[PDB]
Amino acid sequence: MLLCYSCKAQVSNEDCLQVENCTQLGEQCWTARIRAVGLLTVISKGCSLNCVDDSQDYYVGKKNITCCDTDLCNAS
Repeated sequence: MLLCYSCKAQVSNEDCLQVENCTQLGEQCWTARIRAVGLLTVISKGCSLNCVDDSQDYYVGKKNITCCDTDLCNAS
């Protein structure tokens, strides 16, 4: 089992400090960054098998998802 943070629809990093362990080994974690024309910025992360090393075909524009196979890789 891999350990990664878990903060959906969050804009405050100070609050994004909830580390949770995944279900089973093999699953990968990813971090999404949302930054609109304004200043507001959200942060999301997930954990599953379906995690493309690089999301270029989709998940782009405003929200970019970055895959990673490291413990607490979605810490930042």
